[PDB]
Amino acid sequence: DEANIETHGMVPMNRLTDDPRWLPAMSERVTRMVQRDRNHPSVIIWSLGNESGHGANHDALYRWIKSVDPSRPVQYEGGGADTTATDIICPMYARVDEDQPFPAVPKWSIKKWLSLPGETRPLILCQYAHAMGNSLGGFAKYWQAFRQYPRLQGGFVWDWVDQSLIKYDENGNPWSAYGGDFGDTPNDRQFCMNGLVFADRTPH
Amino acid sequence: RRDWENPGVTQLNRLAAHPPFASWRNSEEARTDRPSQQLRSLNGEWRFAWFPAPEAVPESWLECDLPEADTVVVPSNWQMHGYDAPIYTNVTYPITVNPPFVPTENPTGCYSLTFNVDESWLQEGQTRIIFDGVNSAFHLWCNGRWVGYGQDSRLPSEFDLSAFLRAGENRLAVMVLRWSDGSYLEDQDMWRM
Amino acid sequence: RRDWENPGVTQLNRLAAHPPFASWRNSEEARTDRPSQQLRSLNGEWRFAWFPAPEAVPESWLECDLPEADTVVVPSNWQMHGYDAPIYTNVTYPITVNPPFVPTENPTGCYSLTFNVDESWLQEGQTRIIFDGVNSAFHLWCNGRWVGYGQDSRLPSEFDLSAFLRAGENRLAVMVLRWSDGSYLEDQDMWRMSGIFRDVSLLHKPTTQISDFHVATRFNDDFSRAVLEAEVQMCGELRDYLRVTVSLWQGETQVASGTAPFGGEIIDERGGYADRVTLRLNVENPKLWSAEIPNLYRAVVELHTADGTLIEAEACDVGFREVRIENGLLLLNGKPLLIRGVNRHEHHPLHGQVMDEQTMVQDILLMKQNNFNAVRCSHYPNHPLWYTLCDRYGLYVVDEANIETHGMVPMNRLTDDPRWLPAMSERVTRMVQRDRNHPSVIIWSLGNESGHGANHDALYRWIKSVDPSRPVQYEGGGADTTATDIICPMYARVDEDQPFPAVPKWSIKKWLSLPGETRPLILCQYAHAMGNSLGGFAKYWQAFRQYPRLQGGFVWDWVDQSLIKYDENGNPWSAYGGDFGDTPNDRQFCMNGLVFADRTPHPALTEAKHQQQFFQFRLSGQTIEVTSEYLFRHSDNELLHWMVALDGKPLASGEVPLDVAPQGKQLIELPELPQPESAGQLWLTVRVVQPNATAWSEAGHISAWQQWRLAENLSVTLPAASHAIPHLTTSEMDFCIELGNKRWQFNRQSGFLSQMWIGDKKQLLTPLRDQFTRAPLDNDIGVSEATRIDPNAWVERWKAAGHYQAEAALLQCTADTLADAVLITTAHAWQHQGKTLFISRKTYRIDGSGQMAITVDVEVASDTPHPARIGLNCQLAQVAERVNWLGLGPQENYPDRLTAACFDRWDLPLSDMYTPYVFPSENGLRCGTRELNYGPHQWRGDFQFNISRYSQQQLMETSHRHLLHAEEGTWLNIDGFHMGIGGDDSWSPSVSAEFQLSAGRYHYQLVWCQK
Ligand SMILES: O=[N+]([O-])c1ccc(O[C@@H]2O[C@H](CO)[C@H](O)[C@H](O)[C@H]2O)cc1
Ligand SMILES: O=[N+]([O-])c1ccc(O[C@@H]2O[C@H](CO)[C@H](O)[C@H](O)[C@H]2O)cc1
Ligand SMILES: [Mg+2]
Ligand SMILES: [Mg+2]
Ligand SMILES: [Mg+2]
Ligand SMILES: [Mg+2]
Ligand SMILES: [Mg+2]
Ligand SMILES: [Mg+2]
Ligand SMILES: [Mg+2]
Ligand code: NA
Ligand code: NA
Ligand code: NA
Ligand code: NA
Ligand code: NA
Ligand code: NA
Repeated sequence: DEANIETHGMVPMNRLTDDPRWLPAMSERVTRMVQRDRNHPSVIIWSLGNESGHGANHDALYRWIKSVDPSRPVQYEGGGADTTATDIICPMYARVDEDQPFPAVPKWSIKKWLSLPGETRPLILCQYAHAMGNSLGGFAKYWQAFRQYPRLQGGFVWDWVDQSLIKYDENGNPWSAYGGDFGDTPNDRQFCMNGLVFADRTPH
Repeated sequence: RRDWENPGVTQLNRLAAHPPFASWRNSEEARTDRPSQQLRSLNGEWRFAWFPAPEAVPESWLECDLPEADTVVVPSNWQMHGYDAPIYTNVTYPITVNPPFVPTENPTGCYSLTFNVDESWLQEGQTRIIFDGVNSAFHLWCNGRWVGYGQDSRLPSEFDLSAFLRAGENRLAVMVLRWSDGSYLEDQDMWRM
Repeated sequence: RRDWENPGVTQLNRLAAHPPFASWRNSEEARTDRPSQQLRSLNGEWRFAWFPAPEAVPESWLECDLPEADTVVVPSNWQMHGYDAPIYTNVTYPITVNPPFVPTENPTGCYSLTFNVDESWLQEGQTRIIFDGVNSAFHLWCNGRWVGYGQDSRLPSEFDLSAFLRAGENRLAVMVLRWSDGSYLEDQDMWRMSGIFRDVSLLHKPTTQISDFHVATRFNDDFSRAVLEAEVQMCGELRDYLRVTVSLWQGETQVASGTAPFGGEIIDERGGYADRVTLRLNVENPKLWSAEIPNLYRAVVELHTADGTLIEAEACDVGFREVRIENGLLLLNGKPLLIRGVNRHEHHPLHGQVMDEQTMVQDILLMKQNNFNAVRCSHYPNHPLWYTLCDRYGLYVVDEANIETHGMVPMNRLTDDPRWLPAMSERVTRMVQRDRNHPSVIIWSLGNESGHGANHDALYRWIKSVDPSRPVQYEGGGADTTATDIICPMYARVDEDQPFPAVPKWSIKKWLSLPGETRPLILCQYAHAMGNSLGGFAKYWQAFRQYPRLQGGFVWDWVDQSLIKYDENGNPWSAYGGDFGDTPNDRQFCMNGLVFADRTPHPALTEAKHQQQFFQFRLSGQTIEVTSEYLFRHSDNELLHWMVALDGKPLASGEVPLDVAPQGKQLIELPELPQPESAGQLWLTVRVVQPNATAWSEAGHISAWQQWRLAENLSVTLPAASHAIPHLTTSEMDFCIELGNKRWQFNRQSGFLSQMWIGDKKQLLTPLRDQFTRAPLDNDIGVSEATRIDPNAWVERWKAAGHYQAEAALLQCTADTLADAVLITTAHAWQHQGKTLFISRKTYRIDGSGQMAITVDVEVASDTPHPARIGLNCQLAQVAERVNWLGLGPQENYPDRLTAACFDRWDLPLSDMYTPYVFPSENGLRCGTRELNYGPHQWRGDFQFNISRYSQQQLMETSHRHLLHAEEGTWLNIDGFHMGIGGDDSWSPSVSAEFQLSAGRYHYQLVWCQK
């Protein structure tokens, strides 16, 4: 269960999440979620949101949850996937064997990440294998690694369903539309369709 | 007050959050998760008018239905009814980055509902309204009197309407802003509705 | 909007918090910290009107001066101007508890000021107004237009007035609410006041400006190298020609300097902060800051163009020091601290909560002179200057967020509520943003007495995350929760556990070792100095020096919060709770300081100075071993003085230079000394004197002392046979003894000495009778009240047992003549409700020498509460100018608070023998006395005594010192034994067993003669 906090388009990404003036608004997004959903057994992990860098507001909120509900781990991927605001190493799109050493927030091979000096946490990717169009090449490589390494405990594929929307042609027939098809601009075109299933639930 | 351009105000008069309630008055119903007579749905046909900015909404709407409004189903996203375009942007925000401000042309959906309340609900106890999801911020009035305000498009906003309703017909008016300072915290890679 | 009843709205239009700015436009003025033309004070004469509620405020006020207004000085608390009464309540809130609402009747102070603003300030840049302190919430208008709103009475609120001002005459209007939802977080034990009580200023900044800066100092392992890192942020248009230079000065020498354009390193996938830059300066062999030697450098941050044109400069004092907790010990510069601290409220008896530099400096000097090295800001961020003074004079500071919700039930009702997390967060975050560059701040605190809630844990982590350089502490919830890096209890005792449910207060020695515990322990409050108190203070210091992890504490507290009131005649007097018609109130609980409100010391201050001494001593033969407890300096401004005296008469003395390294020792051999000429006890006294004046002490200051008994030669010299033999005259009602021109009369029905004459002059106004009670101290009363008796308090146990009502019943009174003397023998019982409480058996032996030897043997029933004292008392007919005694002194001392007193011959004016505690009680005792002289009388023995113009009866019946009146004559209380005074707290019996009069049978003897 994940708080409704994402500030991906800020530069740098944690510009708001490291600003105390934004701690109140973020706090309500985390606290009101926990107060509503904490009795559901299906929720096993709380998340602080997504792609909002790593700011001190995150560490404050991670601790609040750990204090009010010790029954479930807290994870959060921003700022490099292994910061002080996460009980689980939870990268997005880290590869199985190939490192991608970006500055500041490298995305290590998952096998290598588990054993970096001093690391001991489990690793479960928050997002992996981007199912956009004809894709999922290399899927089996993740599963072979998850079964061989105890601490590689899986992941969440990106993602379930295409976000295509229906439009109708001049003859009234329906067709699947993506970014820019409503006159929207700027737009990110077909990047809104990354699912294992089509928007009507037919499988890819 | 332009509360939708102030991250220090994310709500006004909102009740505390809590787990799902239904206020059953029979324990067997609560055991079996049967419908509760104390939890009524207001889903269905509502009145709706679109405006390009909150400054364009006429004061008359607070007190009476706008003849120009249409009748539409709620819950809904107004883009899906054709009133304006949904936007698909991944990382770049759909509005200029200048927190906590938003565009002055800020699509405003004016929703209203005339509905009945039995006196039995008003003679004793508390009657609250629950909006499970309103995107992205809104003000609420009941029988022309302002009730409160809320942000966070993905959690319920609840308000005590006990002192605002009367037996019989009542009218709610909800002014929904497309953009607000809460939009700075809602930059997920998905259609912006 | 009623924003003052909505914790979700703590401000509107307020600018971000930041460290102290002055917008200098000359770098040298920034380097020297001189007044800046761009920072103006708006302090002075303002207009003011009081209203009973914001609804009563006229709209005309926004536009123009209300004719009914008065002209008053600002800063001020409007209660100190007599507009409404200040309220003294300790825990119970001063308003009904119904968060987040406040009373409809809510005193509103309407302040306004008409002032000029230069066009130069408006033609370019930003002009903001800064309110350093507004209690408790306020709205601001400028030229009739609304600007904004603010809460948190203890941090500055700032607003941009650029668009609201016009060149020339402008008018500000500030509507201040006494009560607001902020009040729920401001329930500290102090007077509840309101108003614009800190400075109001105008700051002009350029549009392109320094908006924040953080300075850090990290070191290598032996502190021989440091890196100064300064992160600087800007606001305004970024341009490639912009630059920041940070330069570091040691006095007039430039130590280091670095310049860079804006553009920080990559932070995450979206890049870095193009509006910030970090300068790193290397510093070799830095001079380190500590409270022992507060070495400071000056950091100057200049915002300028590449061509060299200055835009503005900001600056701060920098102290190179590292604070860290390692292996269970709080270290400063790698050495473990011993905190000799005190909590200090911001209080002035005439100005209320308004602070001025002179009072601050006075407090600092008294602190340092009394061997304090640290201060806790109980319980809110202080006026800005305080930190400047602590940085420069050298005091370690605990900076504490303004959050206290003591009166909630349970105490964490709001702090465990997420809806109050935002309001609490602003009180912590804005304090850190303001004060993080001050070196004197070594520990952050999350507030006080607010239980332990999840909001604390969230804020504890926030601080740890933004400022790893300082530990975080917090006492609520049991003192050792997950929101504290230090075990920091209040009033936990040294050896005695107080196992309260849920939040027990363990003995501090035991607390350190509880299963799994490893943190250091520093009491955030200990030894409650209310009234005649500080009993047992030495017990804490012996434990702090023996246990490495016991690192000291902050005494409760510095200064009494009494306020001045004026009588019919216009003369001033010290007032406490209830004296302004405030009710409910907590009476004298607002006076708990080591000093009176006017800064005169209470006798307890000396005890604190001695136990907090930085030099310890031992003696072995002719050798004195001096050990230094300084961590960083050698004793380069100290010499040792020593003196050997017999019964007060100096026989030998000298001086020796002290050269002791920090934590080192120096052995000093005393010279062999000649045998003494007469009988008696020889005493050695040593004192550490600082020959040179310092920034906080005068030349000659005594910083430490210690005494020891050396040889004693007992007197075996047979007196010398009296010239005459006293005569006994027996009558039905009296036994009279005559010797020379002296006569003594013992009444046969009372069994006491009723009169004594020297010639024809009577010496007594009241007979000499045993006394087993004392006018109750604040510690004996505790929280007991007539209206709500605490049967466990000492005074109630004594009352209930009949100690104050028991009357002497005669058992025996006989007289015998011996070869050279007359002997009177008496026996009395004191009873109550048929119970014998005490039996006093005495002999009075009057000899040819005119001396009267009194032997007293008392029995005290085992089941009665142990008595306050076992002594005699009388009202002497005459009054004399001085009191001279051979015993401990010179100041007041009690059995459990006498370590600072020295055995010597003392001589003071009679009034110095009375301690004017605001709430009167037993006072002025001196213990360990072998001889007392007053007028022609001399008493010899081994006793404790007090002497003054006030009876114990009067003291006990009088609740304010200004209402005491000198009785005829002089009341003398001479005790064989006196109970300790206690003080670990002032609400539960705190006199340690070893200071209770529980022996059952007591003996003492005195000789009364004439001199
Ligand atoms: O190439 N880029 O610059 C780039 C930048 C950001 C990207 O963000 C990625 O986009 C994905 C698109 O479906 C998902 O939203 C994912 O959560 C996000 O990390 C992906 C690529
Ligand atoms: O006896 N009580 O019920 C009682 C309750 C609360 C008490 O609080 C104590 O009061 C002191 C008085 O100066 C200080 O304010 C101290 O911070 C507080 O703990 C003290 C006694
Ligand atoms: Mg595009
Ligand atoms: Mg808002
Ligand atoms: Mg009707
Ligand atoms: Mg994203
Ligand atoms: Mg408020
Ligand atoms: Mg308190
Ligand atoms: Mg009272
Ligand atoms: Na595995
Ligand atoms: Na996508
Ligand atoms: Na110690
Ligand atoms: Na007090
Ligand atoms: Na010296
Ligand atoms: Na008294």
